[PDB]
Amino acid sequence: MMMTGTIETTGNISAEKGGSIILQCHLSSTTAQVTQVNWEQQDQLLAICNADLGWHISPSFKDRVAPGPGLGLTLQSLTVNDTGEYFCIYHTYPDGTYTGRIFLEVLES
Repeated sequence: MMMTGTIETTGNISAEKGGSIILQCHLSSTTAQVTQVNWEQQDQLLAICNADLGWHISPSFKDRVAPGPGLGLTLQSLTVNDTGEYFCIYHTYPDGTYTGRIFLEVLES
């Protein structure tokens, strides 16, 4: 029997400019305690949450990235430039780190 689990997501996204959308992950098939969540792109931290810090998001992203719902994020004022891979990284005890991936496509149409 598996002691560890898997990380599920809100799907790969097709969106239009100017819209808002929710990104979210969740653990499954493990009882591990989530101690931290990081939302990232390749070498960029968009948001972090843990008991000590609460939510922190860089002031450079404050108009684009909002915390929640839950351990997820809400992206605002989507642009074509937002297109790419987003990662939710969960630190957990005792299992360790799980990483989920969401691909976002933002279109002109």
